[PDB]
Amino acid sequence: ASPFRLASAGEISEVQGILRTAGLLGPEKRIAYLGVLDPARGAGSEAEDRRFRVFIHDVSGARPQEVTVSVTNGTVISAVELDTAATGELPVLEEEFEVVEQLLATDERWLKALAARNLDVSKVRVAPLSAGVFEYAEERGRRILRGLAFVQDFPEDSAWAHPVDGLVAYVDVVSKEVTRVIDTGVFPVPAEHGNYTDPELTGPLRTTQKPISITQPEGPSFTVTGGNHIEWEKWSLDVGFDVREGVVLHNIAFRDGDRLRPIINRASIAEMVVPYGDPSPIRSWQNYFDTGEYLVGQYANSLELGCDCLGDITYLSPVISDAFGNPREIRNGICMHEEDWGILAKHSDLWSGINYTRRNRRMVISFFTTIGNYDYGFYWYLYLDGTIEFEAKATGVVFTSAFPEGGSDNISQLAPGLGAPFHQHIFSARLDMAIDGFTNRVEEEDVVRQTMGPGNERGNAFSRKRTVLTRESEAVREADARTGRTWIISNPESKNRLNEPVGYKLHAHNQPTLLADPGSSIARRAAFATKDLWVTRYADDERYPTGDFVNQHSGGAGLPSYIAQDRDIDGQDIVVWHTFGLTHFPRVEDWPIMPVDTVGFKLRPEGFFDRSPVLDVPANP
Amino acid sequence: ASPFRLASAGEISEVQGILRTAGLLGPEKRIAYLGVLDPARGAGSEAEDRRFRVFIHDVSGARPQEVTVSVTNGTVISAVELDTAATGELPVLEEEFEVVEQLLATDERWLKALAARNLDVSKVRVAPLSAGVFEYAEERGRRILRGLAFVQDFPEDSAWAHPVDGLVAYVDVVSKEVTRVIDTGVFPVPAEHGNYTDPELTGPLRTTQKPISITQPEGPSFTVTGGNHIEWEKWSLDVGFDVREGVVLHNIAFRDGDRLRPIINRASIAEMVVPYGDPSPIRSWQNYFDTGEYLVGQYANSLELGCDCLGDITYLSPVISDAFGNPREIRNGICMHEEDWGILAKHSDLWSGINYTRRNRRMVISFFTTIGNYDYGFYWYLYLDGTIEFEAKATGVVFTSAFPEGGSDNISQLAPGLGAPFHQHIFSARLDMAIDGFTNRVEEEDVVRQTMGPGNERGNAFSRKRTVLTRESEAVREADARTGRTWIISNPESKNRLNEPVGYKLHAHNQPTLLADPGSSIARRAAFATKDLWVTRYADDERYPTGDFVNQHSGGAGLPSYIAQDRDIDGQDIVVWHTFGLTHFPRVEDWPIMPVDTVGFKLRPEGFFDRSPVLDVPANP
Ligand SMILES: [Cu+2]
Ligand SMILES: [Cu+2]
Ligand code: NA
Ligand code: NA
Repeated sequence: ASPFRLASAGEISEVQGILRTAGLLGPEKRIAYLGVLDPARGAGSEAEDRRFRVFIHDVSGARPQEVTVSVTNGTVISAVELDTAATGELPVLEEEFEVVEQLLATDERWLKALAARNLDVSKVRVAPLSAGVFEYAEERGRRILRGLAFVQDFPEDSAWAHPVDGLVAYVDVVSKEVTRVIDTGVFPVPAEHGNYTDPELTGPLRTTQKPISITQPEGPSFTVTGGNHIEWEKWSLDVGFDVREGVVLHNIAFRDGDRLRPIINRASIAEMVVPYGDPSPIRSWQNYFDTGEYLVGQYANSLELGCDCLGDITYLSPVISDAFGNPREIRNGICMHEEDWGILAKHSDLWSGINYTRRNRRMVISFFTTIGNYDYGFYWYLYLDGTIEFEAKATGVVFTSAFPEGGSDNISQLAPGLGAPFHQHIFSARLDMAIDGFTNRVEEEDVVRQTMGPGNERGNAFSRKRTVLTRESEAVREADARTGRTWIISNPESKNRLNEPVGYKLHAHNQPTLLADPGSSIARRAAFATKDLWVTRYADDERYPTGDFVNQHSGGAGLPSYIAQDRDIDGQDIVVWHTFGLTHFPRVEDWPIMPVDTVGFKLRPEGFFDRSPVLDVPANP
Repeated sequence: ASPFRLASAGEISEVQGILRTAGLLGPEKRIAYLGVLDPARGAGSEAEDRRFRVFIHDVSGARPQEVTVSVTNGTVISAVELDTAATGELPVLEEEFEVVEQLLATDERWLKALAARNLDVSKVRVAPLSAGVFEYAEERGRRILRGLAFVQDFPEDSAWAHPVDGLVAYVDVVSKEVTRVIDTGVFPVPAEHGNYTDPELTGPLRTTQKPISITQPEGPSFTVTGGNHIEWEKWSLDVGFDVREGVVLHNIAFRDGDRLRPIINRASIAEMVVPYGDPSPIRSWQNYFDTGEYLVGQYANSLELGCDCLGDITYLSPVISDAFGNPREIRNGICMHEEDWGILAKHSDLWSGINYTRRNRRMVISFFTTIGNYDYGFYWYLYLDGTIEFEAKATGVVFTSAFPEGGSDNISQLAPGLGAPFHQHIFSARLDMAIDGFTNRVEEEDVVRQTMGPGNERGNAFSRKRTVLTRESEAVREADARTGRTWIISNPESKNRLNEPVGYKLHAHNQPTLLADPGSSIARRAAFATKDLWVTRYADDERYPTGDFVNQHSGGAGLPSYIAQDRDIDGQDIVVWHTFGLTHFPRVEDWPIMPVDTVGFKLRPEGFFDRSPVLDVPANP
């Protein structure tokens, strides 16, 4: 069967068994990451070796281990002890989140700070947040979470409406010690509630919305075979799932007549970073890498039919490992369906008398994740005409603070006394390209303005220019919306019928990239987010733009170290890393629950096909 | 009844009668433009005076006239003779398009050019195109069209596949004279056909697409009263139609509790320009202003249910005048429906245990127009959360040329010997703002990066800055995607509950603007297209960014002359003019019929509301 098939409960139980038998999974051990490894480049002699990569944490303080396991042969391949003070800590465990509030509740410094605010400790929730790397030398080599407090007036109250500003604590979650409690002063706790299901806030619900029924009376046009292989309207792909990256698309290819033509070997969101722009000591450390530090797949929602996914939905229910190696199913974690997408092509020709209209549609593959106050949707779209699009949907409840009485240059006021610090949500798409095969190159395409003069006497001409990126050292590129800058991924050895190299064009949204000072800690750890486009030469171990162990790593790992190798990328197996993000200055309308905002990118064919690939679409029924 | 109601067949017949009785519409006269005038600013003492503006052409060569007519009182208000050599020619008449091919067919120079190419004149179609203003002094004061030739091998053949390059003719359509025929040389006529309904090209049609049924079992959630007044999900607006601008939105307002709050007084696409970037003498003159020169509303398609508009559709059938003053109905010219739009807001809260999901939807108002080879869709979207969005969809058949044998820097090759010149499609949105009333101002908002240092020791802070545009002379603005530049329209005298001015934010796509040399003819006539944003003080006669008479006008009219008045726009009745466009380097995939590409803009509330306006949306049925 397919080596790209989803992990099954049996494979995960068998990994647990192999590890136990090898002496690697005793009672002090916890699995912080488990995922299948992709087949090797040809080296994997077809056959089949289902290999799994495991990060094992030790709750007694011993060194963690990276282990690779073969479940086909039931053996441990390698087990390396990690020096986390050098190469970074493991991802946060779910059980460590719950520990922060409990420890703080019995710490004299925390209780004193709460008493000075006349707050009941049984009503104070603590958001446990990743720690980053700053000036505290005692944290190097230690698993640290930081806590910010919110008041919950009653169990169904939205705590985010009641931030306790001026207060932050740092917690060692392995030795279970409170290392620091910082109290810069008392701020009023905002009193208005933010309960968006309370009739007192919502008013009477609308009665004016009539139903929209979307049905497919003959079922959907896509087929699913082998659990996760999709065929739809000439597209072919495998839908993977990884506890860290979430949904991963493999082997995206398009059937152009008789031949299956590869386009993208692997597509994923390989990292995301959420940096905050509030210089207050209470929050100036606040950054999370939701993918690399928390593992966004682990927090995927079960998606409800008619609510989260409307229409004729096919579901995938991926299996991940819990902290002890037992399989855990995310029921209805992935939604797949096709959607009408308006007009595809249209022309009414006067001379021929032919009127022609065809409708477009797209395949949708999506999942949603929730981490704390944030909710992120990840949407991959495939269109009839060969376009591939990614869209992130950001929603949830904004992270709050007090609003200072004299105003602020870095915080929005949402309600009396209630602030929302400025922040970004930045994503890194990793696109292991395979445009008609693995010999690919990237060109930067700019519009070129021409001057009125000889050969252009009316001053109307304009053109474009393409610059080939030949080595990694020249392949760190910035957007330029004003010159219409795009990037083309082409195959110099595969030509269309016009004898031009086949290609795909990447259209970015040209949003601002990382705003932090280039000397900041976050600029070093999130270096990928400072540029719009990176191209690297493929390597099996270069998976994430931040490195493998993002939690509490000092920085520089990942992309800036990969590109220092200065490898040849001109007609080679290459990987495109695209940074794109939202800059969020929260508005009153984002409160008390925020409407979705979106960002993404798209790839459109650029002389990939010999003519329009949608000539054979029939007239609408 | 509403003074914003659509013109009726009776009103148009009555305009015809008034003009006839006044001696203004005899047999030598033709109506080149007819449209209702909007109610005056308060000055219109409610009551009702339905006034119509008429451009009357004279086919005997006498001077044309601008006439304003009151159909309520059955009188002519004013009739002015136009000096078209000074102020521009009238819009092209449909009957003048048909004249170009007929005249050329009996001209010895044209027949000689066709004979030298072994072409049969009965198979040569001539695209009649607007002329612009260049070096030919004989054209000043004359109605000129230029013709480019295409070969049609048989009546149902797509002529666009067979351009006759090296040949162009100029025609005086009033005296019916061929002024010039230019033959720069013989080019092979591309032989491959481009017939996208021919089974030989399409192959067997797909059988894999299963139906998508979109129904509203209880009917739609919007109501239509008075012919064209829409109420939908707290939105209120009137849908107008103008033969020049096409669909016009009036009185866009949102019901926020008890009060109806204005947002936009009038929204339209007030001009569009399609400049070509090929420096060949055969085409370097090629620019059209489809709105101002051709009148895009006049060429609106009748939209077929299930093909052009899918779902539960409500139709409007606008009435326009033909060239003699008879009413002509565009049946099913406007489609209106609501569409599901995925998730609106979502949060699963761990501390409260509440899981919350709400679905979004949008109201869609659209029309399609066809001029020659081009087909343009105009889409206005209203969303539950207060967002307003415009989207243009460009499709049709690309305008073609020969592909030169040595290559070209300004033309794409689509097929053997077949070129497609580079061009842009640029739109001007005119937004007569009324944010909570008519005292509005515009601010330019830029992201501000901050340096690591005192008060920002971790180097994470970032902020933003808003610059008020106080006079027209400072209100010609350029995009800056890198600093996240947007524009806020606010009402300094209307505050939200946080005592901040209410506002709306304009989010542009930041595509390139007009690429032509600033000294070119098109840069002067399409000056609006050289900048992303203009703000003017409202005036009843400042309707179009190019002026009233765009056909063969020398330039400088419209926006650059309006803003020279340097009026106060700080808390005044203002109008926002946003330029946005597509730069089209045609691809092989655009041939032989092109998939839709899109561009547009959106406005999102920015502290307009006191909290999220969609708290009262119910859970999905
Ligand atoms: Cu945000
Ligand atoms: Cu185009
Ligand atoms: Na690759
Ligand atoms: Na206004």
